[PDB]
Amino acid sequence: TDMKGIYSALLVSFDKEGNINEKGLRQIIRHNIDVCKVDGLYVGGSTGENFMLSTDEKKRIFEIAKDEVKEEIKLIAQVGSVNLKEAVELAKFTTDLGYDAISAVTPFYYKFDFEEIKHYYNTIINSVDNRLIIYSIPFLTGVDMSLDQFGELFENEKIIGVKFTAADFYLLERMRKTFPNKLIFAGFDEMMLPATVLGVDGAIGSTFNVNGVRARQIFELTKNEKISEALEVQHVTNDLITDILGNGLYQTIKLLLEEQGVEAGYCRQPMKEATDEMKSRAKEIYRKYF
Amino acid sequence: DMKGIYSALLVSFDKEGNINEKGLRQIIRHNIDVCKVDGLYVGGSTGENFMLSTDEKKRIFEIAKDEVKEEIKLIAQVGSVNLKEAVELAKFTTDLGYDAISAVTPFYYKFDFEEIKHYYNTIINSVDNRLIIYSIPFLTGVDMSLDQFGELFENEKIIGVKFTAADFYLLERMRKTFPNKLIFAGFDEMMLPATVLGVDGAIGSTFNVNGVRARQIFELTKNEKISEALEVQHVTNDLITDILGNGLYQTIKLLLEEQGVEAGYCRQPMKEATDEMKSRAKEIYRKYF
Amino acid sequence: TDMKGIYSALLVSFDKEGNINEKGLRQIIRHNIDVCKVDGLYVGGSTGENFMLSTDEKKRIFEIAKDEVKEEIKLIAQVGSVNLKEAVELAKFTTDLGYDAISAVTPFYYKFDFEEIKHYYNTIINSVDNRLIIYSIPFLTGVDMSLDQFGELFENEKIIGVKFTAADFYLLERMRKTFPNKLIFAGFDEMMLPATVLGVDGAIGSTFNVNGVRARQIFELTKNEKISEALEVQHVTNDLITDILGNGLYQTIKLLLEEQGVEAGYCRQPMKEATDEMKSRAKEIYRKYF
Amino acid sequence: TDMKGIYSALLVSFDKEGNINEKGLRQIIRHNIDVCKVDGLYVGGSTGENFMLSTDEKKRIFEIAKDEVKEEIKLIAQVGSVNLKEAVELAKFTTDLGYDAISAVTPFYYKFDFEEIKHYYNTIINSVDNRLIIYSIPFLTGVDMSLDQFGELFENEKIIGVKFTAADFYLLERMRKTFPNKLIFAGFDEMMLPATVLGVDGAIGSTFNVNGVRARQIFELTKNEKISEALEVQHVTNDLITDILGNGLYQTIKLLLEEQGVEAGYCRQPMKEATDEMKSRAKEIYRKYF
Ligand SMILES: CC(=O)N[C@H](C=O)[C@@H](O)[C@H](O)[C@H](O)CO
Repeated sequence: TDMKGIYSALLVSFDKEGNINEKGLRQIIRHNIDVCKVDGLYVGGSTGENFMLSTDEKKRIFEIAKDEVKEEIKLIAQVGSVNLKEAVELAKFTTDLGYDAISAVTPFYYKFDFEEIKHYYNTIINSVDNRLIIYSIPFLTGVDMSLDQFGELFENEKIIGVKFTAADFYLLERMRKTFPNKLIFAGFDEMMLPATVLGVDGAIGSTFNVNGVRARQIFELTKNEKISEALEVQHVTNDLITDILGNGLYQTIKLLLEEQGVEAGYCRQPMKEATDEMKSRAKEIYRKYF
Repeated sequence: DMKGIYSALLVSFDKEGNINEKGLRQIIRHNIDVCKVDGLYVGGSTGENFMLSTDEKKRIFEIAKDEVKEEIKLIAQVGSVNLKEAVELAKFTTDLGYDAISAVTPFYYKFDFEEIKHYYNTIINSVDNRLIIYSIPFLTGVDMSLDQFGELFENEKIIGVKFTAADFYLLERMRKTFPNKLIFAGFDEMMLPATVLGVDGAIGSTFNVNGVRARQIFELTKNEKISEALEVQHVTNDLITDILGNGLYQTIKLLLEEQGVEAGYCRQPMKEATDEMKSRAKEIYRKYF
Repeated sequence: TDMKGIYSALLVSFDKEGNINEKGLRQIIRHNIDVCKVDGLYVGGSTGENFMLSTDEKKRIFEIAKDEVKEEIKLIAQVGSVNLKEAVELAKFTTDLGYDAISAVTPFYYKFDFEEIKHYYNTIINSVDNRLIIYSIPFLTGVDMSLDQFGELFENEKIIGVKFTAADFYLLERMRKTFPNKLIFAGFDEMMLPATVLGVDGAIGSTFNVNGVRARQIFELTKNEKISEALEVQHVTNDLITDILGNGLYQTIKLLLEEQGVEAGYCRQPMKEATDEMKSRAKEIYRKYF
Repeated sequence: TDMKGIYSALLVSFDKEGNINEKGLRQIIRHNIDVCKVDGLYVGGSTGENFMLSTDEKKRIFEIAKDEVKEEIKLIAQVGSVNLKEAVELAKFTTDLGYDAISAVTPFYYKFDFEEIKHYYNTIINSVDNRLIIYSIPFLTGVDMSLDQFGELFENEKIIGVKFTAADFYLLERMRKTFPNKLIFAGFDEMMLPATVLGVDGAIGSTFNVNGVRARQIFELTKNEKISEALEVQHVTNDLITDILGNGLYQTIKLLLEEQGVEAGYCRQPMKEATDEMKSRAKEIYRKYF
């Protein structure tokens, strides 16, 4: 399966008790496919509140997404974890479900050296008949890998690409040039335009759950070299992202979906519950950009 | 009373990464009988806690309690990015008889102060126990202020904090401002300066093998024998430096193995000790023990 | 004078004793005008090793630059430093010499709050009849200005722009959209293409002293929407920048200039004199990209 | 001259326009000697606002300090800066004046490596018949050298010590143990007690300009192992430092001096001036601790 394209980092619906709301999750999935019209879904990433869930919950979500999607669009499973045993188990689980590729965040919390990180990735991908995408996001893990390290990881032909969610466009350009045969995904929604001109093969973002159409436009307009128009869409997109971040990122995106009849529900505690003020702000945000 | 020296309990894992109960019980016995610490801090970073499944975490808590019984004090670190898991673990360890629980600041996601406060309140209000705050900016990237620490202490069931910041200015301020809260030093290599500033004890990974020297540092300081305490800290830091340069958790386990304690391996992706690491560990053992 | 365009952050020539080489300095200047074809020069910047020079040396440099350039190209004078009195004196000196605009880096070393930084800029520009460009460079200063703070500075109609040398494209995009009437200069040579797509009004770079032609191609191809081409020029540019950084930034740029027929000379101590290995490496870099 | 003990990082008095106020400087000096009774003065440091001054001004201050002090107490001259040429010049000037030792901060702004930092220190000390103390400042310069390099620097027998103005107590302890034959000075006023417990040979602080008596008590009492007694003094001193820090460090220390008849004058812009409110607050601090 060709993995290039726009992927929404799937959000998950939870009830007030923190339990998964399958009805709501399937509505979020339907929204992304039918309305946002994205090329695929990145399941189990940060946006899905993955690291706040139990292994059983992660697996349940993986099942629901595969089931609801069927074979309509591509699916990437983020199976990374500080627990390498769990990562391998999730890798096998998602591979057996039929996910088109897997992805793994660099092991965090503890301070692993490159030899250990390489062991982590190889152990995961060598345990399954699938393809792996490296997930960096130095912003949250604190793990900043160099070009030569990535080059050593890319040694493995099953490690087909990387999701770069760092603000280093120098390294991004260097990776594009050095690894012309690997896939490079942008993970920073508010910087999609400058990433696309550097040659990324697609994008994976949390805001695509509600802004998938514009996000696709920024990408396609740039590939068509209509930079002026692409910039304008990025400007509008960033006005939206700025308002969302100021009102609480995940809570606001979920409230935007609720406005459209998608029961995205609550966020997992300790992520705060939306106040009446955040709710009112969400409505104004919706009226301004949708 | 919870004051004193606590070893952040290391766990014995085998080649496959599985818990080795026999080895774990030997590590516990070594800490009590040889290191002579006042208690164990179970489920912390040192125990490789965050690389484990909830089931394994629970087994370790039960084994530790069973082996220790009432011999020394026990604090269970139940913190997690998964608040539901933390609550389950807080209840489980409270039912087991743990003297207190502790919780690292939720990490990975960037939670604001309001959310961190809810996190802590949710955990301790769920059980009939007492809570110690675990603040480790070095691994989590979260550093609070004196004012914030104050709002948290509004919950009477939060009785203290494990300090792991190199900011002794903050430590000095907190000691005088909250003389009724427990403050634990979490940086083995800076135990002496922490003790002179009033910490009520220490929680460290190196005490698994260096508990006697750790106690001397603490007690000498309390008795104003600062010069002698500094010398013990010098030798202790020579050891800590060798261990850090040779692989922290792996080397402590090798040092225990040298004494017949089956401490075993660390869970992958933490590397297995190479031959060079094993040889170095023998040199280290000969020089400091 | 319209200040849009490509500016070379002028390097200065020094002998082995660390004394200014006037002929060399004039050759660098002439090289930028006649060979690099830049729109102007940014004099007194970090690249000119400004902060390692005495106030009198700074003045001689400003005089030589103006005398040599005359009116052929535009001139921007960086007059900032930790010493404000010196800054105000230099703003006067350069304004009287006829510099088209002045620039001022955020005061560093000490931790000045925003009010102090704001007064620093107003004091400087209000002291003369000129226009000022802000110079952030958070990479070497540690000062991180927010969008709102930039808005406070831009209140002064004489503060016409900013040299953005921080790799935060989110803030850059926000700046472009929020201040459409101000000039925004890119200060990251290795990220020229992505910055240009975000609408910058030009670029001020240290590598333009030897790579002015490609820099212009990147900027112009981009403005013409020929992105595939721009990316290829940026790839070669970054291969060069990568080699330069690995061999010693300033030393290698001067050695490259030497190979271009310019007596760039030595860097001032404690910046190391190029070793034999560095010298043969610089010549390899020369044969490779020039 | 043995250089152990308490040293006030000499504050400098300036007039409205920022020019040196020699009458105020000599009064500050006399205060440090006669009232604070310090072991010596550290001239040309950050506290002296040195890095906001020109070479000529730095020279005048060194002359003023030497002339006013005569031989009553020890003097250390900080001659470091980004410009090595100025450093050597000041090292010679100061040695001719009879300063007991010189000090040099690690060159900042630019990102120098160890080899260059080494050449910098050796060049300075090999040029004069004096002794050198290394100045770190990891907080303002961002230079955090390791134990192995410091060891290399100390290979030169005329490099007698180092000034630790960073709370890294692990490195401090390592330095003490590794170099029992070198001097180590604590540069963090609020943590001089735990630093003394770790074996420092003295302290260099900005608050000693007005709190030299308590500072000496803390140092000596801790040296004598009278911890509980040293702690009592540290309790009050840190309450004092907290009030000073909250009202404006340099401004408040100068206001506390004025309360005692010392015309400490202004601070050098862009540093904010002392307001009526800061004056009122400083008066309360004065009544509470003096
Ligand atoms: C190892 C290193 O520090 N850099 C890598 C080159 O080898 C790449 O990441 C690029 O050179 C990059 O520009 C700097 O990291």
